[PDB]
Order: sequence, then structure tokens, then C-alpha cells
Amino acid sequence: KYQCVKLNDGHFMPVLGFGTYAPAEVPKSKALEAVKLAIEAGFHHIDSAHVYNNEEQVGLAIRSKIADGSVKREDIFYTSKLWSNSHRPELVRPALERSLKNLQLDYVDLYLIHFPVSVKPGEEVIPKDENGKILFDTVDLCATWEAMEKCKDAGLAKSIGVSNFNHRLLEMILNKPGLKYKPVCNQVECHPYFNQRKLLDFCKSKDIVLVAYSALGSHREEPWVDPNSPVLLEDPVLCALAKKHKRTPALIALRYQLQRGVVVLAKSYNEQRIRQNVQVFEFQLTSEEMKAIDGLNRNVRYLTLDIFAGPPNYPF
Ligand SMILES: NC(=O)c1ccc[n+]([C@@H]2O[C@H](COP(=O)([O-])OP(=O)(O)OC[C@H]3O[C@@H](n4cnc5c(N)ncnc54)[C@H](OP(=O)(O)O)[C@@H]3O)[C@@H](O)[C@H]2O)c1
Ligand SMILES: COc1ccc2c(c1)c(CC(=O)O)c(C)n2C(=O)c1ccc(Cl)cc1
Repeated sequence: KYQCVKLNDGHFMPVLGFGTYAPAEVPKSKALEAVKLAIEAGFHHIDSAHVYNNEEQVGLAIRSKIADGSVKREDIFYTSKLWSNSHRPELVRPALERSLKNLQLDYVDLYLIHFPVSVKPGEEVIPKDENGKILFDTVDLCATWEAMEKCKDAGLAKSIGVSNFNHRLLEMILNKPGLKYKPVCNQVECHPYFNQRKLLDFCKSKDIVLVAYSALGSHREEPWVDPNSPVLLEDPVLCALAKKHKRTPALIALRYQLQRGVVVLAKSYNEQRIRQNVQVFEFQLTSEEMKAIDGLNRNVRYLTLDIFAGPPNYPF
């Protein structure tokens, strides 16, 4: 047994997810070892994506811990994500099947539209022209959602959702004539310096779960993150609350999310910290502590993907 939340399609999502993205210069082998350790530590939710270029390794970890008798496939909740070069409806299923082939799994638990801006089809995840301009594409995301809906009916994705969507883009889907399946979730940046209260309230009102990424203040990887942004985990209120609970600022930041009804991801390729992060189920924060963490909020968005700014669907 482990702590899960019922999703709006009646499937269940473990409330603590293991993030698998590392910058490109971390060797891909380390994804294989970290996922296994994560499973061993008690993570039942594993978050990946096509664009992370680690689905072979993360799929191997998963198949390995199933085959060795440590866990059943039914007790692993695996997420993949549809990259922006496969938004065209006819390219949706093939992208999911490519992911499944790379993973050697029969199905994904959750398939998300990764980012609402589209780019030109082909093998390249960031297609550029000769002068280095990104090759944007024009795709109706409602059609992409219909093709997502079909992957669910094919049983290739048990649930479907979205990531990096804003209010307008969510509403666009929710109001679609003939809508068959709401997004079960909206995976977005969420932490004590960017707490997403408004967007969180909105998703609650539609029974969409907010899934928090960069919950620990991000991989901080340049140039995607401004090195002058403050380091979340160095916050004195978070460090004071850690100290007081004999926990860590990480655990405080994760517990905060669980208690406000957010599903929280946490990446780590360090054995010690992987095991530490599951301790988020061993303590609780009082109302006064929670309000304290609320007060940290400051509109610090770490991650903007601003190479994809300009088109109308850019969400930020
Ligand atoms: N949908 C999207 O567009 C999107 C965007 C970004 C991220 N994601 C997902 O969300 C996941 C997590 O986000 P993220 O990678 O930005 O990083 P994150 O979880 O905020 O973690 C940031 C850093 O914290 C360190 N860390 C982990 N546990 C710690 C602990 N207990 N104490 C101190 N440091 C700790 C990690 O380093 P060590 O590895 O050395 O421990 C990691 O680099 C990603 O891997 C991916 O699955 C989704
Ligand atoms: C919303 O702000 C960002 C900023 C940078 C991002 C992402 C999201 C994501 C999406 C995510 O992490 O889920 C990725 C993968 N980013 C990259 O750094 C990146 C690295 C290599 C390639 Cl080939 C393509 C993108």
C-alpha cells in the first residue's frame, strides 16, 4: 500500500512521483540505476518523456524490478509525454508506440501533451532551419487531444493529461465540442516561490490534479535557468522548518505540496537523497507552518522554454 489520489477518469495516481530528467551531460546509464533505486525506496510513480532521451533506460529499470519480483506492473504508475514534433493528430499514436517500443512496456499509465507549442514533424525534437530558427508548426491542439483520447481507447494510455497548460489552454480543451475525456492532470512548475494558487484552484474546480515539477527549485541547468535566480532549498524559513522537524528543506517543500492537494515530483540520482525523499510520508506540517510557506511566494518562475516563445500557444 502507498498513498494515491483518484483521478477524474477513475484511475489512481501515486502522490509522490520520481522525476527522471537529467541534463544531457549526465550519462544516460545513471537513469537506469536511479529508477531502480527509486522503486527500491518506495516510489510507485515514475515520470519520463520522449524528449528526455532516457526511455530505454527507464523502461529497462522498470522491466528489471518487475522481472526480479520486487514490484508488479500494476504497482508502477509510468508517465510519458508527447513531444511537440508529434502534435499532428496522425503522429500522436505513432509517437506513443515509439515510446512504448523504447520502454518495452505494453502501456503507459499516463500520456501528457508536453508543451502546447508545436514544431515541425520529424526525428529532431528541436527542428531548426539553416539559420538556426526553430521550425514552428501550426496544429489545432483540440485535434491533438482527440488523437490522445483514441490512444486511451486503444488501452495504450490508461489516462491522458496535459503539461504546461494555462487557464486559456485548459479551457480550450474542457470546452471542446464532443469532449470525451477531460485531462486528468496539468503538470506544471510548482514550488514555495511559485505556488500556483490560482491555477491550482482552477484545476481543483474541474477535478484536475496539479502535478508539481521543479518542486525542489529545479535542475538549475543553464541556459534554461537564470543562475541569478535564488536557490529555493537555501531559503531560511524552509531551513528553519527543516531544522525544527529534523528533516531537510527538500522534505518540507515536498510535504507542503502534498498537504495542499498537489501531486509532487522529485528528481534525484543520489541514493541517499532518493531514500530521504520518501520520508515525506513520515511527518506533517501544521496550519501555521503551511501559511508560513505560503508567504514565501514570489512569482519566481524558474523554467520558461523561451526558445518556444512567439507563437500564440506559448503559455507563459
Ligand atoms: N513537464 C515539464 O515540462 C517538466 C519540466 C521540468 C521537470 N519535469 C519533471 O519534473 C522532474 C523534477 O523536476 P527537476 O528535475 O526540475 O528537479 P527537482 O525535483 O526540483 O530537483 C532539483 C534538484 O534537487 C536535487 N535534490 C533532490 N532531492 C534532494 C534532497 N532531498 N535534498 C537536496 N537536494 C535534492 C536533485 O539533485 P540530485 O539528483 O543530486 O539529488 C535535483 O537536481 C524532472 O525530472 C521531470 O521528470 C517536467
Ligand atoms: C518549460 O521550461 C522548460 C525549459 C527547458 C526544458 C523544458 C522545459 C523541458 C521539458 C521537461 O523538462 O519536461 C526540457 C526537456 N527542457 C530542456 O532543457 C530541453 C533539453 C533538451 C532538449 Cl533536446 C529539449 C529541451
